[PDB]
Amino acid sequence: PSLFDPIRFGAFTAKNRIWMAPLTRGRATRDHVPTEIMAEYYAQRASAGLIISEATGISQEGLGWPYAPGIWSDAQVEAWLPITQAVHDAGGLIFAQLWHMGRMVPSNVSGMQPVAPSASQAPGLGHTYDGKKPYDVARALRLDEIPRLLDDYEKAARHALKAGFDGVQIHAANGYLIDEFIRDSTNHRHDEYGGAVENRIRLLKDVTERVIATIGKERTAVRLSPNGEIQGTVDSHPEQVFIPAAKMLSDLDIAFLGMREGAVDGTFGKTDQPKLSPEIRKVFKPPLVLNQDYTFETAQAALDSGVADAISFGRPFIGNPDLPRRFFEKAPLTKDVIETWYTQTPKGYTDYPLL
Ligand SMILES: Cc1cc2nc3c(=O)[nH]c(=O)nc-3n(C[C@H](O)[C@H](O)[C@H](O)COP(=O)(O)O)c2cc1C
Ligand SMILES: NC(=O)c1cccnc1
Ligand SMILES: [K+]
Ligand code: NA
Repeated sequence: PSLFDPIRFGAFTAKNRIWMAPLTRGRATRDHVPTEIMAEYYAQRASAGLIISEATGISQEGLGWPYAPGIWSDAQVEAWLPITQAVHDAGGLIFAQLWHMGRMVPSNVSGMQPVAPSASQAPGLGHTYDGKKPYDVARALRLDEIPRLLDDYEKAARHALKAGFDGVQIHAANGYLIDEFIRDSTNHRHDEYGGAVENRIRLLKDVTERVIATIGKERTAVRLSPNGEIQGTVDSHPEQVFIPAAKMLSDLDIAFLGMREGAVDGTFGKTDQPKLSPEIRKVFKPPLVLNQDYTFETAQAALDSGVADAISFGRPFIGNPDLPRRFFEKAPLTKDVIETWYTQTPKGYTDYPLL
């Protein structure tokens, strides 16, 4: 397959195999309501086969990123309409990334204590509405709270359809809530959601089954990050836990699995925990979309091997609205301005020229 060849996935055909990775940009409101400028931003990049949205909070409890959007309220759904409309006018497809940040939710943002599989304090400093602050002490989510959490995911997934998204991708990477349950450095639970591999993927499983029951498998995607430590989340033997995860996901027949894979020389994830896509390819039958550090040449190499069906691009899409065109034209890629990744205005957001 050619990077430029269409791909069938779920209920859809993407126009190409050059996809937009989920990118948190912070151009929504303090109260996590999307804004008009986000529509232009996404429209510019509609040549992406699929745009995966920036991470979108499923509830205030799960949303701790300042000026990131949520999707739990009616006013949020309404504000998303112009964004999805724009994408579909430009002929493109967009999935919503559904986001529970777990232990990484700053109380300055959510207003409450963050929840996690297990009690702990995330290392580091979180972005807030008054500067960086260190993270709070999370509480271990009670077994009797999992029914609620699932309803939070259900509401969010239906709200995504109302907002005009083609479907959802469940954020289960990068050290946020689901990924904390999966990995043995963060999951120290004694009940049916911790200890054994099947217990550790149990939240992933039930949240996936609840989304599938709400909006159909053909609109339901998952993100994982099985290799390399991130935000104090790592597993001691990731092959033991992520391969069974990938097989459980494949049996549900989700629309695609996206994964960000760290590398020894990785620039958004550095690690010698090796990449598990080769082993995950063998158990995961639906489309497998690989990410992190791909060039045009390495992305097509991955397609040529069959290990990837598509590749998402992150920072390249930030400064290169029309990446696919720049690829085939052999046009230099504009470099993204790191300082403006997460500021609040149009500068370094919608002001990168197209070709
Ligand atoms: C500014 C920025 C924002 C990001 N936001 C998200 C996000 O909302 N959800 C997510 O899963 N990953 C996010 N990521 C990780 C990226 O999707 C991607 O995995 C990373 O950019 C590596 O891919 P690349 O080398 O193609 O850029 C983000 C990365 C960057 C640099
Ligand atoms: N999921 C992620 O890794 C991420 C990174 C930065 C901002 N938002 C989300
Ligand atoms: K941080
Ligand atoms: Na639309």
